[PDB]
Amino acid sequence: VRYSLDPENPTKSCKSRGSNLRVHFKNTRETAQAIKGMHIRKATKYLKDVTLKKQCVPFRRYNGGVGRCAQAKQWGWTQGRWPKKSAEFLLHMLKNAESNAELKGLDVDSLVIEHIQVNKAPKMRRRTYRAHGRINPYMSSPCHIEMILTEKE
RNA sequence: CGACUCUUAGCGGUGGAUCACUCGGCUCGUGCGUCGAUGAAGAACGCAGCUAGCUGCGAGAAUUAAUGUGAAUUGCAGGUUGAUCAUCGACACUUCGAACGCACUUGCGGCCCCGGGUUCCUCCCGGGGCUACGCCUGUCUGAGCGUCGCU
Ligand SMILES: [Mg+2]
Ligand SMILES: [Mg+2]
Ligand SMILES: [Mg+2]
Ligand SMILES: [Mg+2]
Ligand SMILES: [Mg+2]
Ligand SMILES: [Mg+2]
Ligand SMILES: [Mg+2]
Ligand SMILES: [Mg+2]
Ligand SMILES: [Mg+2]
Repeated sequence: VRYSLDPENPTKSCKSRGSNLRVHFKNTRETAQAIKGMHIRKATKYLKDVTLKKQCVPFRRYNGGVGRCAQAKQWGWTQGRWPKKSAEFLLHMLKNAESNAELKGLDVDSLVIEHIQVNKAPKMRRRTYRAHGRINPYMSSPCHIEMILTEKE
Protein backbone atom coordinates (compact mmCIF):
# COMPACT_ATOMS: atom_id res chain seq x y z
CA VAL A 1 0.00 0.00 0.00
CA ARG A 2 1.33 3.43 -1.03
CA TYR A 3 2.26 5.19 2.21
CA SER A 4 2.55 8.98 2.49
CA LEU A 5 6.09 9.06 3.91
CA ASP A 6 8.82 6.58 3.12
CA PRO A 7 10.93 5.30 6.04
CA GLU A 8 14.60 6.27 6.09
CA ASN A 9 15.49 2.61 6.85
CA PRO A 10 12.86 0.06 5.71
CA THR A 11 14.72 -2.93 7.20
CA LYS A 12 14.47 -1.47 10.74
CA SER A 13 11.00 0.05 10.21
CA CYS A 14 7.49 -1.41 10.34
CA LYS A 15 4.11 -0.05 9.29
CA SER A 16 0.48 -0.09 10.35
CA ARG A 17 -2.67 1.22 8.69
CA GLY A 18 -6.39 1.55 9.29
CA SER A 19 -9.16 2.74 6.97
CA ASN A 20 -12.77 3.89 7.54
CA LEU A 21 -12.38 3.94 11.32
CA ARG A 22 -15.50 5.26 13.09
CA VAL A 23 -13.67 7.87 15.22
CA HIS A 24 -13.87 11.68 15.29
CA PHE A 25 -11.17 13.01 12.96
CA LYS A 26 -10.33 16.11 15.01
CA ASN A 27 -9.88 14.18 18.28
CA THR A 28 -7.82 11.59 16.39
CA ARG A 29 -5.57 14.29 14.89
CA GLU A 30 -4.93 15.98 18.24
CA THR A 31 -4.12 12.73 19.99
CA ALA A 32 -1.89 11.59 17.08
CA GLN A 33 0.02 14.87 17.38
CA ALA A 34 0.39 14.01 21.07
CA ILE A 35 1.66 10.47 20.23
CA LYS A 36 3.87 11.56 17.31
CA GLY A 37 7.21 12.07 19.05
CA MET A 38 6.98 9.24 21.56
CA HIS A 39 8.62 5.89 22.20
CA ILE A 40 6.19 2.96 22.05
CA ARG A 41 6.19 2.20 25.81
CA LYS A 42 5.67 5.86 26.71
CA ALA A 43 2.92 6.10 24.08
CA THR A 44 1.11 3.03 25.44
CA LYS A 45 1.40 4.34 29.02
CA TYR A 46 0.17 7.81 28.03
CA LEU A 47 -2.75 6.40 26.03
CA LYS A 48 -3.76 4.39 29.08
CA ASP A 49 -3.45 7.57 31.17
CA VAL A 50 -5.69 9.41 28.68
CA THR A 51 -8.46 6.83 29.15
CA LEU A 52 -7.92 6.95 32.93
CA LYS A 53 -7.87 10.81 32.81
CA LYS A 54 -4.38 11.00 34.31
CA GLN A 55 -2.77 12.80 31.35
CA CYS A 56 -4.61 14.76 28.69
CA VAL A 57 -4.48 15.44 24.95
CA PRO A 58 -3.75 19.14 24.27
CA PHE A 59 -6.20 20.50 21.70
CA ARG A 60 -4.14 22.88 19.57
CA ARG A 61 -5.87 23.40 16.22
CA TYR A 62 -9.45 22.14 16.72
CA ASN A 63 -9.99 23.82 20.08
CA GLY A 64 -13.17 25.87 19.61
CA GLY A 65 -15.16 25.61 22.83
CA VAL A 66 -12.78 23.02 24.27
CA GLY A 67 -12.52 23.54 28.02
CA ARG A 68 -9.37 24.15 30.01
CA CYS A 69 -7.85 21.61 32.39
CA ALA A 70 -4.87 21.64 34.74
CA GLN A 71 -3.09 18.76 32.97
CA ALA A 72 -2.55 20.73 29.74
CA LYS A 73 0.14 22.91 31.36
CA GLN A 74 2.62 20.05 30.90
CA TRP A 75 2.27 20.65 27.14
CA GLY A 76 2.60 24.44 27.33
CA TRP A 77 -1.08 24.71 26.43
CA THR A 78 -4.35 25.61 28.16
CA GLN A 79 -7.03 23.48 26.48
CA GLY A 80 -7.01 19.71 26.82
CA ARG A 81 -9.41 16.80 26.72
CA TRP A 82 -9.33 13.00 27.15
CA PRO A 83 -10.60 11.29 23.96
CA LYS A 84 -11.22 7.72 25.14
CA LYS A 85 -12.42 6.04 21.92
CA SER A 86 -9.72 7.84 19.94
CA ALA A 87 -7.07 6.75 22.46
CA GLU A 88 -8.23 3.11 22.26
CA PHE A 89 -8.31 2.93 18.44
CA LEU A 90 -4.68 3.95 17.90
CA LEU A 91 -3.77 1.77 20.87
CA HIS A 92 -5.21 -1.21 19.00
CA MET A 93 -3.31 0.02 15.93
CA LEU A 94 -0.15 0.46 18.01
CA LYS A 95 -0.55 -3.15 19.18
CA ASN A 96 -0.92 -4.13 15.51
CA ALA A 97 2.35 -2.32 14.75
CA GLU A 98 3.91 -4.19 17.70
CA SER A 99 2.78 -7.49 16.18
CA ASN A 100 4.15 -6.45 12.77
CA ALA A 101 7.52 -5.54 14.33
CA GLU A 102 7.67 -8.91 16.11
CA LEU A 103 7.01 -10.57 12.72
CA LYS A 104 9.96 -8.69 11.17
CA GLY A 105 12.13 -9.51 14.18
CA LEU A 106 12.76 -5.90 15.16
CA ASP A 107 13.70 -5.05 18.75
CA VAL A 108 10.61 -4.41 20.87
CA ASP A 109 11.94 -1.83 23.33
CA SER A 110 13.73 0.37 20.76
CA LEU A 111 10.66 1.28 18.67
CA VAL A 112 10.00 5.01 18.32
CA ILE A 113 6.93 6.24 16.44
CA GLU A 114 8.59 8.03 13.53
CA HIS A 115 5.59 8.84 11.33
CA ILE A 116 1.88 9.16 12.08
CA GLN A 117 -0.92 10.97 10.25
CA VAL A 118 -4.72 11.11 10.20
CA ASN A 119 -6.72 11.61 6.99
CA LYS A 120 -10.45 12.13 6.46
CA ALA A 121 -12.40 9.02 5.46
CA PRO A 122 -15.54 9.37 3.30
CA LYS A 123 -18.30 10.87 5.41
CA MET A 124 -21.32 8.68 6.05
CA ARG A 125 -24.86 9.96 6.23
CA ARG A 126 -27.63 10.07 8.81
CA ARG A 127 -30.54 12.48 9.21
CA THR A 128 -31.94 14.60 12.04
CA TYR A 129 -35.32 16.27 12.43
CA ARG A 130 -35.66 20.00 13.07
CA ALA A 131 -38.42 22.54 13.59
CA HIS A 132 -41.06 23.56 11.01
CA GLY A 133 -40.71 20.30 9.09
CA ARG A 134 -37.03 20.65 8.17
CA ILE A 135 -34.65 17.69 7.99
CA ASN A 136 -30.93 18.26 8.45
CA PRO A 137 -27.81 16.13 7.95
CA TYR A 138 -26.21 14.21 10.82
CA MET A 139 -22.93 13.44 9.07
CA SER A 140 -20.20 11.34 10.67
CA SER A 141 -16.53 12.20 10.26
CA PRO A 142 -14.44 8.99 10.20
CA CYS A 143 -10.69 8.83 9.70
CA HIS A 144 -7.83 6.92 8.12
CA ILE A 145 -4.88 6.43 10.48
CA GLU A 146 -1.33 5.71 9.34
CA MET A 147 1.83 5.09 11.37
CA ILE A 148 5.42 3.94 10.90
CA LEU A 149 7.77 2.78 13.69
CA THR A 150 11.56 2.98 13.60
CA GLU A 151 14.29 1.46 15.78
CA LYS A 152 15.91 4.58 17.29
CA GLU A 153 18.61 4.03 19.91
C1' C B 1 13.92 26.91 18.80
C1' G B 2 8.43 25.08 20.48
C1' A B 3 2.52 25.62 19.56
C1' C B 4 -0.73 28.43 16.16
C1' U B 5 -1.14 30.93 11.36
C1' C B 6 0.34 32.11 5.97
C1' U B 7 2.75 30.72 1.14
C1' U B 8 5.13 27.00 -2.15
C1' A B 9 6.58 22.02 -3.33
C1' G B 10 6.66 16.31 -2.49
C1' C B 11 3.53 12.39 -0.87
C1' G B 12 -1.17 10.81 1.00
C1' G B 13 -6.59 11.44 1.57
C1' U B 14 -11.87 13.85 0.05
C1' G B 15 -14.10 14.56 -4.60
C1' G B 16 -15.20 12.64 -9.65
C1' A B 17 -13.68 17.08 -13.39
C1' U B 18 -10.84 16.21 -17.97
C1' C B 19 -9.54 12.73 -21.82
C1' A B 20 -10.22 8.22 -24.48
C1' C B 21 -13.88 4.79 -25.28
C1' U B 22 -20.11 3.61 -26.51
C1' C B 23 -24.91 -3.08 -27.68
C1' G B 24 -27.73 4.59 -26.60
C1' G B 25 -30.16 8.67 -28.45
C1' C B 26 -31.47 12.67 -32.26
C1' U B 27 -32.38 13.67 -37.42
C1' C B 28 -33.13 12.29 -42.51
C1' G B 29 -34.51 8.76 -46.19
C1' U B 30 -36.77 3.81 -48.08
C1' G B 31 -40.13 -0.47 -48.29
C1' C B 32 -44.39 -2.50 -46.01
C1' G B 33 -48.59 -0.39 -43.99
C1' U B 34 -51.15 -5.79 -40.30
C1' C B 35 -55.81 -4.92 -34.02
C1' G B 36 -60.74 -6.98 -31.77
C1' A B 37 -66.97 -11.08 -29.42
C1' U B 38 -62.58 -17.18 -33.55
C1' G B 39 -62.38 -12.13 -27.45
C1' A B 40 -58.02 -6.68 -28.90
C1' A B 41 -55.11 -2.78 -26.28
C1' G B 42 -54.38 -2.66 -21.12
C1' A B 43 -54.19 -4.84 -16.20
C1' A B 44 -53.96 -8.71 -12.43
C1' C B 45 -52.01 -13.33 -10.68
C1' G B 46 -48.91 -17.26 -11.27
C1' C B 47 -44.74 -20.42 -13.89
C1' A B 48 -37.36 -21.96 -13.16
C1' G B 49 -33.58 -27.69 -9.10
C1' C B 50 -31.36 -23.55 -6.52
C1' U B 51 -34.97 -17.15 -8.86
C1' A B 52 -35.93 -11.18 -6.00
C1' G B 53 -35.86 -7.64 -10.51
C1' C B 54 -35.77 -7.42 -15.94
C1' U B 55 -37.08 -10.70 -19.90
C1' G B 56 -39.91 -14.86 -21.67
C1' C B 57 -44.30 -17.86 -20.96
C1' G B 58 -49.60 -19.50 -19.25
C1' A B 59 -51.60 -24.97 -15.07
C1' G B 60 -48.65 -28.28 -21.60
C1' A B 61 -46.61 -21.90 -17.78
C1' A B 62 -37.81 -18.97 -18.81
C1' U B 63 -42.17 -23.24 -22.79
C1' U B 64 -44.97 -28.25 -26.34
C1' A B 65 -44.97 -29.87 -31.57
C1' A B 66 -42.91 -29.15 -36.70
C1' U B 67 -38.85 -27.28 -39.91
C1' G B 68 -33.76 -25.52 -40.65
C1' U B 69 -29.16 -26.12 -38.25
C1' G B 70 -25.74 -29.48 -36.05
C1' A B 71 -22.80 -30.70 -30.27
C1' A B 72 -23.85 -27.94 -26.68
C1' U B 73 -26.40 -24.89 -21.81
C1' U B 74 -23.46 -23.01 -18.05
C1' G B 75 -23.26 -19.33 -11.90
C1' C B 76 -23.37 -24.33 -9.53
C1' A B 77 -25.32 -29.16 -9.62
C1' G B 78 -28.22 -33.17 -12.26
C1' G B 79 -28.68 -36.12 -16.85
C1' U B 80 -26.25 -37.88 -33.72
C1' U B 81 -32.75 -42.58 -33.52
C1' G B 82 -30.25 -35.18 -32.56
C1' A B 83 -28.01 -31.14 -27.22
C1' U B 84 -28.54 -25.98 -28.06
C1' C B 85 -30.08 -21.93 -31.04
C1' A B 86 -33.08 -19.77 -34.95
C1' U B 87 -37.56 -19.98 -37.84
C1' C B 88 -42.49 -20.70 -36.55
C1' G B 89 -47.15 -22.78 -40.57
C1' A B 90 -49.49 -27.26 -35.68
C1' C B 91 -51.41 -27.38 -30.65
C1' A B 92 -52.30 -24.77 -26.30
C1' C B 93 -53.33 -19.99 -24.11
C1' U B 94 -55.38 -18.66 -15.77
C1' U B 95 -58.49 -13.94 -14.06
C1' C B 96 -60.35 -8.96 -14.95
C1' G B 97 -60.97 -6.05 -19.17
C1' A B 98 -65.82 -3.70 -25.55
C1' A B 99 -66.18 -8.22 -21.24
C1' C B 100 -71.15 -11.36 -22.20
C1' G B 101 -76.12 -15.42 -16.84
C1' C B 102 -77.11 -11.49 -12.33
C1' A B 103 -73.60 -8.54 -9.39
C1' C B 104 -68.50 -7.16 -8.58
C1' U B 105 -68.63 -9.43 -2.16
C1' U B 106 -64.98 -13.10 -5.64
C1' G B 107 -71.32 -13.41 -3.95
C1' C B 108 -76.12 -15.75 -5.92
C1' G B 109 -78.41 -18.41 -9.90
C1' G B 110 -81.45 -20.98 -14.04
C1' C B 111 -81.67 -24.90 -18.25
C1' C B 112 -79.64 -29.38 -20.42
C1' C B 113 -76.23 -33.61 -20.56
C1' C B 114 -72.73 -37.03 -17.86
C1' G B 115 -69.90 -39.46 -13.44
C1' G B 116 -70.00 -40.68 -7.98
C1' G B 117 -74.59 -40.34 -4.79
C1' U B 118 -78.54 -42.98 -6.05
C1' U B 119 -79.93 -47.54 -8.44
C1' C B 120 -85.20 -42.03 -12.50
C1' C B 121 -86.25 -40.20 -6.25
C1' U B 122 -85.77 -35.81 -5.38
C1' C B 123 -81.71 -34.27 -2.58
C1' C B 124 -75.80 -33.62 -2.32
C1' C B 125 -70.96 -33.39 -4.73
C1' G B 126 -67.82 -33.06 -9.15
C1' G B 127 -67.33 -32.13 -14.60
C1' G B 128 -69.00 -30.23 -19.47
C1' G B 129 -72.14 -27.10 -22.74
C1' C B 130 -75.55 -22.75 -22.83
C1' U B 131 -77.83 -18.32 -20.42
C1' A B 132 -75.44 -9.77 -22.32
C1' C B 133 -77.03 -5.57 -25.48
C1' G B 134 -78.42 -3.57 -30.22
C1' C B 135 -79.47 -4.92 -35.17
C1' C B 136 -80.30 -7.67 -40.56
C1' U B 137 -82.78 -11.88 -43.21
C1' G B 138 -85.80 -15.97 -42.39
C1' U B 139 -88.76 -19.22 -38.92
C1' C B 140 -92.21 -20.05 -34.92
C1' U B 141 -95.87 -18.34 -31.47
C1' G B 142 -99.10 -14.22 -30.91
C1' A B 143 -101.96 -9.05 -30.40
C1' G B 144 -105.44 -5.37 -32.37
C1' C B 145 -113.86 -1.86 -31.37
C1' G B 146 -106.75 -1.62 -38.07
C1' U B 147 -108.85 -2.92 -43.24
C1' C B 148 -111.84 -6.74 -44.92
C1' G B 149 -114.03 -11.68 -46.89
C1' C B 150 -116.86 -15.98 -45.69
C1' U B 151 -120.17 -19.02 -42.59
MG1 LIG C 1 -7.92 27.43 16.21
MG1 LIG D 1 -16.91 30.51 20.53
MG1 LIG E 1 -35.37 18.06 16.58
MG1 LIG F 1 -44.35 17.73 10.32
MG1 LIG G 1 0.56 19.99 1.21
MG1 LIG H 1 -41.21 -16.62 -9.86
MG1 LIG I 1 -39.23 -29.18 -30.10
MG1 LIG J 1 -34.97 -30.22 -34.56
MG1 LIG K 1 -71.10 -5.64 -0.96
